[PDB]
Amino acid sequence: MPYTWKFLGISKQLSLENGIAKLNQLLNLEVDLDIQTIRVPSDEYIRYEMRLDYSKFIFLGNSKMEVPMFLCYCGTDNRNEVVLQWLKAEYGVIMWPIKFEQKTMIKLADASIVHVTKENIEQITWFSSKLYFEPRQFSIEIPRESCEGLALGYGTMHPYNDAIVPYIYNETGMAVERLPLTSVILAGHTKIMRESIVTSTRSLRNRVLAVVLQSIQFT
Repeated sequence: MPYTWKFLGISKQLSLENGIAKLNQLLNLEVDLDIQTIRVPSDEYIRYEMRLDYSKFIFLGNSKMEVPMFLCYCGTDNRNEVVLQWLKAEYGVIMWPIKFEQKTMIKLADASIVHVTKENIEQITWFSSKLYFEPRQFSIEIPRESCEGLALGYGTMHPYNDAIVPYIYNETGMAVERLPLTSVILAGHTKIMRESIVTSTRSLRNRVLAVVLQSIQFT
């Protein structure tokens, strides 16, 4: 699974359109910038995407929220740090690494598979689900099919939190909420850890970005 994403909170909402030419002349490249207003049914976000020349930056902003924006990136390129420092210098923002608490990791898991269609209908792309724990180590795995049945047995928009985790407690006596979760793995799709997210394709779901931005809010 090729793409490891890191996350930085940003102290101010940035309009990258305004600063981009400076970044181009600094890197000697013509950076590709894409700007999209997105809606995540439940609010509305501004999403920037930035491709250099496998190095990629994604930004999610919301004017209504106290922490208005964060960015994430993937790739191991030398120039990632150039972009970060450039951001700090050009905009005087304060940027900090984001770490996901356990409850957040479960939400990110839900956000990775759940989505809503045009006619406002819940859909879920199910994958085999592995939870790792480190008290020395062990893991529990639920194949795709039982996930799917367990979920349709329930009402959803939070299948891991409303179906899978309770089914685990109710059928095995293991309380996921009481154990030291280290990662959630959705086979062929995504790996959610405390300090990063790994993906199989070169992007993160919009709902996942939304959940990140909401998790870094101060109270």
